[PDB]
Amino acid sequence: GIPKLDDANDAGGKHSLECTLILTEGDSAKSLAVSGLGVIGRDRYGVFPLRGKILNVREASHKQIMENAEINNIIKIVGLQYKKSYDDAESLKTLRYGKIMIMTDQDQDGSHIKGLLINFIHHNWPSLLKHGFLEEFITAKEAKEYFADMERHRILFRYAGPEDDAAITLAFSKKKIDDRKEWLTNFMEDRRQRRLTKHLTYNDFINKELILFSNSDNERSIPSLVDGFKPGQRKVLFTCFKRNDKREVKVAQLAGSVAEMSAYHHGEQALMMTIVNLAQNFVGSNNINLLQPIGQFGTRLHGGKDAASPRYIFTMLSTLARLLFPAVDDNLLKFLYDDNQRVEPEWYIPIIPMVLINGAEGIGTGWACKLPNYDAREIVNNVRRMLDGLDPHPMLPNYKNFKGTIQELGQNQYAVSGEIFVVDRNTVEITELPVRTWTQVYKEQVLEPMLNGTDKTPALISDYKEYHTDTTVKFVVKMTEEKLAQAEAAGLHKVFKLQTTLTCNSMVLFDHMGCLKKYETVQDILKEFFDLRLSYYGLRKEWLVGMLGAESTKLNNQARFILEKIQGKITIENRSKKDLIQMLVQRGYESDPVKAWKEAQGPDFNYILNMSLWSLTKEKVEELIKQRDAKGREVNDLKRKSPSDLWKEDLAAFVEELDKVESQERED
Amino acid sequence: PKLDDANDAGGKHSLECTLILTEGDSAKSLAVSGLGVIGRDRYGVFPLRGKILNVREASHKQIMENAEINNIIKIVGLQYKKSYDDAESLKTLRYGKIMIMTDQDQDGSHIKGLLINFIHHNWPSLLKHGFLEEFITERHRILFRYAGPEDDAAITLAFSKKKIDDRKEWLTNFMEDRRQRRLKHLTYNDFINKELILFSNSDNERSIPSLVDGFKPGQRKVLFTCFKRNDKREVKVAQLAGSVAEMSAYHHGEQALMMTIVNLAQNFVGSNNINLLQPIGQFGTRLHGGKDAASPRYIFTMLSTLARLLFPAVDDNLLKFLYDDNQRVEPEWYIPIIPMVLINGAEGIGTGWACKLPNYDAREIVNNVRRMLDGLDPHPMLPNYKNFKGTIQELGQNQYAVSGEIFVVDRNTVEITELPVRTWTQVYKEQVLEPMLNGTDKTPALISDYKEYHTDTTVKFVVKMTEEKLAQAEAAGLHKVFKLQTTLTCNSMVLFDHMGCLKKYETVQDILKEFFDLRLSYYGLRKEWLVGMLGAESTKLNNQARFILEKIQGKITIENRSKKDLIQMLVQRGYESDPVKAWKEAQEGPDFNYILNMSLWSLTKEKVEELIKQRDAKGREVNDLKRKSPSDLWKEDLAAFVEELDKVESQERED
DNA sequence: AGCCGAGC
DNA sequence: TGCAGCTCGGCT
DNA sequence: AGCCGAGC
DNA sequence: TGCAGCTCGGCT
Ligand SMILES: COc1cc(NS(C)(=O)=O)ccc1Nc1c2ccccc2nc2ccccc12
Ligand SMILES: COc1cc(NS(C)(=O)=O)ccc1Nc1c2ccccc2nc2ccccc12
Ligand SMILES: [Mg+2]
Ligand SMILES: [Mg+2]
Ligand SMILES: [Mg+2]
Ligand SMILES: [Mg+2]
Ligand SMILES: [Mg+2]
Ligand SMILES: [Mg+2]
Repeated sequence: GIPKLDDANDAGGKHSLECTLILTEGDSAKSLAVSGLGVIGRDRYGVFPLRGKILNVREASHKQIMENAEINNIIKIVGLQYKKSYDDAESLKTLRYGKIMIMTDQDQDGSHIKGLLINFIHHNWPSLLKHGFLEEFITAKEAKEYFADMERHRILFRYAGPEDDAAITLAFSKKKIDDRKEWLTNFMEDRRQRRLTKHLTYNDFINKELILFSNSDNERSIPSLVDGFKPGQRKVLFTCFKRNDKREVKVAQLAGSVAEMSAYHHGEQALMMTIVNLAQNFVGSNNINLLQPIGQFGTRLHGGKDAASPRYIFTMLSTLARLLFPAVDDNLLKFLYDDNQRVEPEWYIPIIPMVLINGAEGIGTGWACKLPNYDAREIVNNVRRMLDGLDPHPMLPNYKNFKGTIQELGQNQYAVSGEIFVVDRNTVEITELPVRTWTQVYKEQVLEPMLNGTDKTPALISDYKEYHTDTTVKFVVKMTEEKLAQAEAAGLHKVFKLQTTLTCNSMVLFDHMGCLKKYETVQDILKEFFDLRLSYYGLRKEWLVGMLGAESTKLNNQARFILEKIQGKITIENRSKKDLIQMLVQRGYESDPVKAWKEAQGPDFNYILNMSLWSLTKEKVEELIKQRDAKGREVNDLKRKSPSDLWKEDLAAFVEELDKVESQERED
Repeated sequence: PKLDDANDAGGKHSLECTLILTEGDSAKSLAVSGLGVIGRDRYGVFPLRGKILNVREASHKQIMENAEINNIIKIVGLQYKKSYDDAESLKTLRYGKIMIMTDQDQDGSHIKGLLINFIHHNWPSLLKHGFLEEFITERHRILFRYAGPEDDAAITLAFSKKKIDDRKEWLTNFMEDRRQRRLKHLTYNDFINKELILFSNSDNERSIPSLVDGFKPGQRKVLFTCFKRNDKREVKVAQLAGSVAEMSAYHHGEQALMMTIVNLAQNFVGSNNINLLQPIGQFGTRLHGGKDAASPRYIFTMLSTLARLLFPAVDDNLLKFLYDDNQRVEPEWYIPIIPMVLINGAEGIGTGWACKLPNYDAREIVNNVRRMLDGLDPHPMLPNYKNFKGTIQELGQNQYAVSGEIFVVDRNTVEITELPVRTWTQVYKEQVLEPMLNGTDKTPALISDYKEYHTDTTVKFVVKMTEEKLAQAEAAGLHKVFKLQTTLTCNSMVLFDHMGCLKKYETVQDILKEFFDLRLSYYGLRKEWLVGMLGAESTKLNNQARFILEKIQGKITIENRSKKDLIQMLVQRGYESDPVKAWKEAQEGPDFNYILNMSLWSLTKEKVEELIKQRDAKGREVNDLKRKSPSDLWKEDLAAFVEELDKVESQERED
């Protein structure tokens, strides 16, 4: 079921240079293109669908170029020849089509695909672009009307000088990473400032269109310092909070639900894989998985590649999630809008830097991000130290349930070791692989070549048996004692490849202001998170004091009303809204306190009059007095606490449950 | 599909080895996993990704090209025609046993049967040695045992094309024995008659629609979800499928929902006479009979305005909603105001029975329902397809001729302006006009040229011919020559009746009459329910009006009195315990909350006046309703539906 | 020989 | 019920 | 010569 | 982003 060409009738014959090959984004668009052309259109227009991102040929290997489906189909269809230059009219007589018309989604990923296509032709046949060989096109009845007016939707790329060569090269050469950081830096800065046509050159296309994809790539791929999330991830968590599921949801159904509630504009299978990623809890994945892995979500045996299909596995929130992201704090977040639907916030504000717990990592354009896992209790403890004006201890990466060793070689430089021990003089036991070394891989890339030997080396070991579980590693290895002697004389950890380095010189993240920023040490990250989170505890307090104050005023008025009613001092019986409103005002009743507070962020006495008739009864009077006083005491107790104290209460509540859950995990 | 061959497979311990066939990759994954380290020596795992070929009467070419069959043959080293009677013969096999490991559900069992069918047909001897076993979900290993000729009959009964009438009797008996009831080794015979029959039956339940609403359970779940969701904006189909799956506890692949949803939204000539979902996007055309629908991820839908008009919301109160795992789901059926099983032409393929019904005109059905409300006999009906421009005429009992349109323009030219229903434009072009133009290896060219002037929803061919050929064509009969006549035969109108029983209907009038009697009494039930409910509301309002009035005239006080004292006081003064709660109770101390929950606003002048007005309006509302007959209520509905039908259908002709 | 459609 | 290769940067 | 993951 | 072949009964 590979992609299928619908070849123009006149292709490869007398009228080849008059034929256009339409390259579309996916097969639906191919079907619609074909029906919009109709029978008369099929003469000079072919259609072939590209099913996703294609090879960057500029510095790909010869193998990749030879073996690539899309690249090679384009060549056969068009009749291109490597190394041929198309300078003359004469040279063009060997082509089956005279131009390619790119027809992709009018979105950023669409633009990326135009780029890769441009990159392709530019790298191999620049002499073609001089002839103007590339064009773009920017319900089946709607597709027919579009095509009858083809010329009005048809843009022609023009080559206009070396500035085009440089633009294309800037965007796609592996040698141009630093130029792209500069390019995008100028873009990003230029954009925060502003906050305060038949022909299209390649230069303009790169700098006015493709750059939008490049910036979007960064926005979806590089996590926020604040909550450790990428936008898709944040959309999943937002949906899960809103749904509040108390039994397991199938992952595919959760995916679709996230897509609806959060206005997710991409393929739901990306959402699915993301969900699987958030739930994983095997060694080297998440230190705290926010979703529960209910079913086969992958094991350390294959690094999670052995997860079952999203249609057959289930998940729900961890009991730790709302402890980490307290509900009350949602009141302080800037929620985003998409199509005037309210969606996920700009960022959540967790009580500890989640960006460090689960080890953010993404690859963008210009930058990429990698951070290892850090230990949660160790981070809780440093937040506590900072809350008391003490210095934070330095911190080593730490991966939950990892039995091995992480040693600091230098700044952002670590050696990571598994565990091997000598049992007898014929036997070693391997009980830990280094973090991110998966069991099957180690077995086939290390133990097998040791058993069988290679052409380069003779067999070092004699036998090995496996006694693993789903979550632990046990290899028993037999060796002649002469052989054991040598391996032991060399490094055991060395000979058996149980040492890997870990290097973190690209801790790139979006700061709370949404600016892309490079962090030298996790200390910087912790400090920047800390000032912000402390500040937001100030806000939570301001918000609560205001709110609870209004609720107290509200209750004072309500209680006063009831009491005066039963005492005969007011009557409302058979009196006009007009007379009642003014009567309340003159008796000094406050307009709705909670509404007036919410606004500040005629007089309204509905809060009083909407009360039920039960309110006047004996028990309901006593109860309202108790509520009024309770609420008064609530406001005051809270005015006395500091933001630090609030933070500490959260920390204590989180840790308590982290103990239960993790203790539970070690027995389940 | 990847095999994981057993380490000792094909060698000398071949017969000690066991090939585990699974239903799906995740299953093979879990099986390869759970085999442990030592399991790799003696056990192979190979996944089947779904229903396999029924080889018992398949063509030679089918058997020869089938991926699953031939993979299993290679892996086990089976050889056609080779008898495996003795010890010697068994040496060639690379495995000694096949262990079938399917889902523990009906479809699972069906795959088991297809596998049994396959081995039994080609190598019956192999089963006499006990070749096959299963893993139900070491004490999970069940062995299939051949115990005599009654096992050959049981397998043949389930899988032979020659045994449709026997399956009919088979399933009939099962259905009766279950209806009356509603008050380790394993022989093949017992497998077929105790396990496989469960699939056969629920295959019918999911494939053959109900008479009452013309839905199958999957369709019905879609509708249920759509009503609950109540969308005002379009929804992506793929997302709607998942939403349906979740809200109605659907236990199958969501891609099937997606196609079902698409099938319900289609409105091209030949599909639905009234599409209940809207086709927002490319959902298919008459050009390709819908096979040109785009992907479910890129098309959208929402309810048609006619949906709640055909399935009035108030009627939901009379339905029997089912339960799946503590969760309340769709009803056993909806009760529409006209028989939808006839409008949209229900059709489905089961085991033993199938169902085919053609479409009937909606207005003609409304008129017939009107005649019946008057005690007249319904006019006979003919199949009728919205926007079909041809002719459908009776040839006999449940047999019809369906004709397209062709006419001679001049002595060289004919126009074809309509194709028989269900003849798709592209197919007609490739399979008729092209051969007629180019000739074939067999037939000669008939025409000299043709040109197309189709719109998206109509058909227009202009054909050129020499005078000689045209005359010959007229002689033979134009409709016959250009294949513009189809017959339609309807001797398989099988449906589930309102009571759950599978039934054959000889005439559409019988379906109509049955549906009518049922819908009429549900209007009886709707009236009863409305009178009781509006009634209780009126009592409620009276009491509230009475309290508010007594309070205002100081004849009662609640101020500072205890809850015990208040309730007693209300009882003494003859106030009623919650009337609406009492009536909902009778649908199978004193509650006065409906009074004391009223707000203090209730005591103010304008609110006193307003409550008085509402009380009187409710009394009149009860009376206006008691004055209407079940029959009058039905007629109101039909009038409203028809008004909207005209509006909708007129806007389509304009768009 | 293949279409119709709800399942794998 | 499953599966079909790439992009982009850092680093190994 | 390939892994990490959010996209097509 | 797509695509891979079958069951089952009644007809054409
Ligand atoms: C037996 O069923 C299948 C076998 C294979 N194997 S192979 C070697 O041909 O590739 C592959 C797929 C299936 N089953 C299929 C489906 C199963 C579940 C849900 C949808 C399916 N859609 C299919 C579409 C075409 C072909 C097989 C499908
Ligand atoms: C260029 O992208 C694709 C090309 C093909 N063509 S071919 C001849 O190899 O079969 C096929 C698929 C793709 N794109 C893919 C995806 C696109 C969107 C969403 C998920 C995709 N998953 C893929 C998985 C494997 C291979 C290609 C995929
Ligand atoms: Mg797109
Ligand atoms: Mg992770
Ligand atoms: Mg199943
Ligand atoms: Mg239909
Ligand atoms: Mg690379
Ligand atoms: Mg058949």
